[PDB]
Amino acid sequence: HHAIGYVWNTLYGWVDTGTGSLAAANLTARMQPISHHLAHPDTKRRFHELVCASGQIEHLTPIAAVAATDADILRAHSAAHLENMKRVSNLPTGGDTGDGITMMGNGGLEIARLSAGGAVELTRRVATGELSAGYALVNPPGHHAPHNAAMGFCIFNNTSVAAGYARAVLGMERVAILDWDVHHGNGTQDIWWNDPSVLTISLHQHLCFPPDSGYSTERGAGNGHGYNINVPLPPGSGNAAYLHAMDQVVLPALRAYRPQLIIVGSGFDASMLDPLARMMVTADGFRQMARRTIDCAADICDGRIVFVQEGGYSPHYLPFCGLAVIEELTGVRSLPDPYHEFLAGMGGNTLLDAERAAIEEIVPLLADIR
Amino acid sequence: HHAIGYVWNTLYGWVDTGTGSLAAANLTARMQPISHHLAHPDTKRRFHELVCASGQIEHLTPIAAVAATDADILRAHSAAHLENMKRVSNLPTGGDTGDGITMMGNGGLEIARLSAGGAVELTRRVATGELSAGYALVNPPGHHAPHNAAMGFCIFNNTSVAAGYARAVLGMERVAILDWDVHHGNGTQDIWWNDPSVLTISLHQHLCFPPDSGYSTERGAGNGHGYNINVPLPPGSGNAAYLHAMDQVVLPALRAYRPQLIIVGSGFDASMLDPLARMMVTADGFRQMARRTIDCAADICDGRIVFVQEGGYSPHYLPFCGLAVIEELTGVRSLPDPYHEFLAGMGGNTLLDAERAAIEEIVPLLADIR
Amino acid sequence: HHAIGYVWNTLYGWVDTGTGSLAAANLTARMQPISHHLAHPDTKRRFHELVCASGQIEHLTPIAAVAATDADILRAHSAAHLENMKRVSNLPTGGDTGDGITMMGNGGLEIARLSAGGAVELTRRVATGELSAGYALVNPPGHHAPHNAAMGFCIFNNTSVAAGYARAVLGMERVAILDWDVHHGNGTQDIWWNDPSVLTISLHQHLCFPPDSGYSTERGAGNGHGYNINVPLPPGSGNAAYLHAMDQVVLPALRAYRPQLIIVGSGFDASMLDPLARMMVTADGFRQMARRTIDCAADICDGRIVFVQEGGYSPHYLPFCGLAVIEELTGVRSLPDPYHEFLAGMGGNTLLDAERAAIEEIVPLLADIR
Amino acid sequence: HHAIGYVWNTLYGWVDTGTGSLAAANLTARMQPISHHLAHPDTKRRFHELVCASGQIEHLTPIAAVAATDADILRAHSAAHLENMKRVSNLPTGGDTGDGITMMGNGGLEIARLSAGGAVELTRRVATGELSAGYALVNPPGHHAPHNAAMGFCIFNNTSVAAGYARAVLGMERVAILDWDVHHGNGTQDIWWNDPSVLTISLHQHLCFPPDSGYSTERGAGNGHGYNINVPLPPGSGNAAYLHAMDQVVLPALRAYRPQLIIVGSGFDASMLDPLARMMVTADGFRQMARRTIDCAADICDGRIVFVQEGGYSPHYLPFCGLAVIEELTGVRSLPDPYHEFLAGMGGNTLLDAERAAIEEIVPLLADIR
Ligand SMILES: Cc1nn(C)c(C)c1/N=N/c1ccc(/C=C/C(=O)NO)cc1
Ligand SMILES: Cc1nn(C)c(C)c1/N=N/c1ccc(/C=C/C(=O)NO)cc1
Ligand SMILES: Cc1nn(C)c(C)c1/N=N/c1ccc(/C=C/C(=O)NO)cc1
Ligand SMILES: Cc1nn(C)c(C)c1/N=N/c1ccc(/C=C/C(=O)NO)cc1
Ligand SMILES: [K+]
Ligand SMILES: [K+]
Ligand SMILES: [K+]
Ligand SMILES: [K+]
Ligand SMILES: [K+]
Ligand SMILES: [K+]
Ligand SMILES: [K+]
Ligand SMILES: [K+]
Ligand SMILES: [Zn+2]
Ligand SMILES: [Zn+2]
Ligand SMILES: [Zn+2]
Ligand SMILES: [Zn+2]
Repeated sequence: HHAIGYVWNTLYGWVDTGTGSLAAANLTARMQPISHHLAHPDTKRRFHELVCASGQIEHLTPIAAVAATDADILRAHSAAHLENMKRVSNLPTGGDTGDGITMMGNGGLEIARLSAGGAVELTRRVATGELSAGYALVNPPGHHAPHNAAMGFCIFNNTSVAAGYARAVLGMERVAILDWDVHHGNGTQDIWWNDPSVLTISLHQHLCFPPDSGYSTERGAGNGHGYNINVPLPPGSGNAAYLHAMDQVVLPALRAYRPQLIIVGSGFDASMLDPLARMMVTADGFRQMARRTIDCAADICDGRIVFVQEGGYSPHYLPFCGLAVIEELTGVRSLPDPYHEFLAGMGGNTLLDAERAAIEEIVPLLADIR
Repeated sequence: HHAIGYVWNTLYGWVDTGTGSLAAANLTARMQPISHHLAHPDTKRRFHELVCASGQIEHLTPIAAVAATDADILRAHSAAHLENMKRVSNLPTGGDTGDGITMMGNGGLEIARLSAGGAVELTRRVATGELSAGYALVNPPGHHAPHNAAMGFCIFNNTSVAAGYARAVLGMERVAILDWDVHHGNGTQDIWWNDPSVLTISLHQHLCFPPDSGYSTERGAGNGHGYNINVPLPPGSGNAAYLHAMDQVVLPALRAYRPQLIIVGSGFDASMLDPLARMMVTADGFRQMARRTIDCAADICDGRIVFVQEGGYSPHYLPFCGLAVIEELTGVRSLPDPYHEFLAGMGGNTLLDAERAAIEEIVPLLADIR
Repeated sequence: HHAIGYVWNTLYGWVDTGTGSLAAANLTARMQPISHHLAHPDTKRRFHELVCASGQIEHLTPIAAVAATDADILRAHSAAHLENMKRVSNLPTGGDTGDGITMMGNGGLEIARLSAGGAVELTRRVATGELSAGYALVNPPGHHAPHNAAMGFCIFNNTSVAAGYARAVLGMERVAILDWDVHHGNGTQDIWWNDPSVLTISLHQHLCFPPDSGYSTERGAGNGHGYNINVPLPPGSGNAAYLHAMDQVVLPALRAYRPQLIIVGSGFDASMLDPLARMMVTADGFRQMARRTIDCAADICDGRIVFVQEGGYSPHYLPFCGLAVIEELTGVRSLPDPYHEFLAGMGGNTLLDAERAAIEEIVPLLADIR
Repeated sequence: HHAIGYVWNTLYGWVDTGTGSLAAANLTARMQPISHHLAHPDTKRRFHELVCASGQIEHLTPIAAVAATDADILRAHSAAHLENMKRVSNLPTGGDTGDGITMMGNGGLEIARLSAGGAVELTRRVATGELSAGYALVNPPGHHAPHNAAMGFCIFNNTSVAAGYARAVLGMERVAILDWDVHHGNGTQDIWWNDPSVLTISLHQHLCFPPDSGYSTERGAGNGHGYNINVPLPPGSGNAAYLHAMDQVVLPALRAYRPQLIIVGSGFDASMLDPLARMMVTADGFRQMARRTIDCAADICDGRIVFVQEGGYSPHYLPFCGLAVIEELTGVRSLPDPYHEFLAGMGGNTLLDAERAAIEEIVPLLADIR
């Protein structure tokens, strides 16, 4: 069976990231206002528009997002957090979600629900066999939000809401979340820390964000011990490092675990041109990562694979990274990466000793995935 | 003596970088138009506005840019190149300067002259002793433009026009250009390739831009052999690498050479948040680099040091990198880097073996600087 | 029958309006570059996104644009004009279409075809009875482009291509084009000047654009004499003037003519907040204009009415003006105009003597519509 | 004597107008966020940059803004209002100043002081005879702010702070404020309502903003009765109406009153391309208005005239309207209005009966100015 779901909702493009760069604009600090916050929604909107203008949309089955219910959110998060998000969204303007950085407008909860709900909807339709696989191009992102908070531009942990749904509603015994956003998926790690029924894997730049998080020694606890896998990589890591990590750690971990569904936290902030990390992945790197993961799903869980958008901050280049992943799902490879030659000469295509050793640190942990 | 020159001209902020991201927008390639090209002038304008709003401007002596004459430009470039820039600027709209990327509007030559002329003016006033040092916050940048072309957003090689002026007009026997823009200063290298009277030093990310350029083996030719020094560094290099390069190579090179004037090609594209390179320098790193270089000038050439803006593409963070350099010139350290704590945990502050070895490759070349 | 067609194509939002305000940026004239040209595609894209986010899209039947063929374009335009547009679009960076203002990128002809083609495809589906009515939210606009040229941001005359198709392909004897864009539809007037089989009506601000065009004395020629109707209105005209014009001139003209299809050139540049005209129409005014025209179509041509987007330059307010028209097509009135109270106190709601007299100048021309 | 003062402060360009269009962005109302609020500071910054790039700055004497003190503000406003602005600015992310529209960031009071202070500092230097006249290009604007509130984007009433200073500190008996911003100067009217020592004149579009304000019957009270003059004009009024108003009402009022200083509230929102009003004034119209008013000052108060920026919302055209006024102060007429021919054919250059009659309503009030 072949039918590829695609979720975009207009409101994903309407997320109000404010007038600051990262934190808010700040006169006393002389942080001048700017039109486009680093996380501004235009970056992901440009990905969507390229999906359409490239003609990939003709090969996709558009899937409507359905708002995550309170019950949906509560499988990933605390009632206190949900209540707090209702509270801040109910406030006449809106407010600070808690961390002095992640902000939500009046009614911004509507978009957070549609983002988590997009992941849930696609998960449902893939799990049932209506669809063979899909891509949920959601916004706001999810992977930093732990059980009890919003964090790092993330209100709810979209992939964990989807996993929680696959577990509780669809009765899946084993789900895997593979997160290749360049930042550590600390939220996802936190949510499933004590839980072996969701294998949580994060490839990331070591200590990029959050600080003091994502070490290889963070392995879960209790019955969940061994079912969280962090793959911290050095700044400057490129396609060779990322593919070595896939071949040596990620794919073996998935094969050992035998998930019934694979959810990919699909960020493109590891790209060669991203401002918010120092990695060197190209569109062709993301293509190969996607191909490998989709083929793994075909081998072990009847092709059941759901990509969910996480971060990525190059409005110029992210659309082509994203499109490459979409093309691997559809099998219609109809547009070149126009940056390919320009970026290919910059490097990242040789596995450096330091990169190899960082990856090899994780291989002995594979034996504890029962 | 203490009086610090500062050059900003309104037109530096009016450079038309077009509607593309890097190359032009391109419908057949599905490269969607965007408001801010990567090189858009707002990044450097925000630096200027911070110089003003921080109160640093009160400690600076504002210096008017004076348009570089044909004679000024001809000390760095060919008559053919100048003529070609007149031609493309004279064209009813403007056009492609030659490389399919570096574009100039009708009348855009006016800004190119004022940019090179800003560097010249400041060089004159520092060399005479009217000023002790300065910063020319110019735009468009210069260091990629070789003798016979425009390249990499550079129309004229501003620091080489300034050096050419110090040589031919002021009669200096020895000038040094230290380029710490993250990209290789191939233009500057080309211009002075056969010439020992201008020592050309470039610290850069190896093969970032241009491709196949900036190797340690590129050392000049003829009488100039030994008077070009490339310090290619690996992606991910941070403050520890950059300061080791300063201490082991740059400062010893300058001391060996005994220039009568130091010109710094001062880019901030090595910053932790730059999209166009993969380096990890913070505002505090640039501060220490500037402090070291200014102190070296004080020791060897009566404090005669002229900073000239090159690249840097983070409108968020570049202003604070720049301000740190301005503060080292003025000695008035009145504003924190508000990103300091956020970026300090990401790393780059330990000298990695690979970084150390890349730097040590250049140390044996120091003996050939007579 | 009730089924409402809606045409949006991603590329409508990708039209490259450049870096100028109206004409190009110009250094010698000191016209500083700006991110958003007055005609920037975001204004119409925001209308589309509101159609979606409001939930109106759920009550619409989305219709794919199909590229206008050469044969389609030739029913409205000269082979020389078509050839010239192919030429300018084929040029490496595109070029000037002829008038020193209307520019097209490399491949920009693709968007011009999809814009005219969107109008054609909706016309076909309404005429055939598949749909009862629709709105083609196209870009670039059309009504300034006469038979032999591009003009006023218009490459092809979309409504005249659609009328030409209804005439030649669908065999309609009588088609009406009602143009309420605030600028004179000089292109449409020119194309059908000698032709009584397309009644052309233009309500506009007198002499707003083009200059020296849109006088009441411009009435067609030969067999077409009496089948062009200009309704020039004074600056400051609001809802009362526009509705008086509809009731006294427009609707009687349509009833006299008995078209088999009504095409509306639907601009919103007559809005209270438009920079490019001085009129005072509110979303409620456009609503009433749309209601009247749709009801007229129901009375005289079996409800066959096709709206085709023309101008409008308020990204803030145009979406609400547009949405009001969409709501009158769907009959689902689910969102208020949030500017209603703010704009309603500004006036325009009383028929001034000068406005009344301007309208009454046209009423004696109604008797010559046979 | 001839020396023309000019006030620009970097922070005038840093006013955070937020992410809405006019009111804040609003998800439930489906008011999508936008990069440039209507009142965004770029419009005035572009005027400043044109003053520089045109070379007018070379003929001006740059004057540093000095922050308005509490004592300065209290000559125009209540202690409650000042205290409230301190409060809202002291709040962690700032807040709503009272009217649900006029917002101020944390520390935004700094800019409000520098704006009122810029007007004061220029007034001082002109009154004292150091300067003959000047232009204070301030932001935020002032004329809507009455004694006890912020309103219509205005935190403090800059011209009334300057008048209060001329009265109390410089001991002037009679000051005139002439406000040609297109909106009614209700704040200024309120502040001096009972006071004959400040003649307050407002030319505006009738009922544009505020609603139900600016009628000819609003004439002051007590000893101030007859010393407030409103000239409400109809939508569509252009150069002919504005110049007739100057010749019939404004200039005679000033001659009758014999002020010792004229302060002009200089908005350009009456321009032909402004989104926030429906008037037809061109740069040449503003030029003639400025020429007349400066010549009047020369005749009656030793040339003592201070222009203070109010509104204006066309980033495209406002700079040229502003430059024309600057050119009349300097007497150096070195740049054309590049929109002149394009806008001159649109009209406004004939005095319509309705415009004439609106103006003539005010002429009998001239006899009560003693
Ligand atoms: C802390 C802190 N303090 N300040 C002052 C600032 C400006 C801080 N940055 N927070 C950040 C910055 C970036 C991210 C990116 C997340 C992502 O891409 N996820 O996948 C998250 C949080
Ligand atoms: C080649 C090529 N081909 N294409 C298609 C593209 C998009 C190309 N990029 N060119 C570039 C890109 C970046 C720079 C930065 C320079 C700098 O920061 N200097 O200090 C220069 C040239
Ligand atoms: C001519 C000319 N010459 N110059 C110098 C300039 C600045 C010119 N304006 N061109 C324009 C300006 C506006 C429109 C609006 C069209 C619309 O809304 N259509 O319905 C069209 C052409
Ligand atoms: C009230 C209100 N309510 N609502 C709902 C809205 C959208 C409101 N507009 N406020 C405004 C709108 C424009 C101005 C222009 C001022 C200027 O040019 N000064 O000279 C001031 C206030
Ligand atoms: K787990
Ligand atoms: K990750
Ligand atoms: K050399
Ligand atoms: K360099
Ligand atoms: K006709
Ligand atoms: K019209
Ligand atoms: K008064
Ligand atoms: K006024
Ligand atoms: Zn991320
Ligand atoms: Zn660079
Ligand atoms: Zn129009
Ligand atoms: Zn105003």
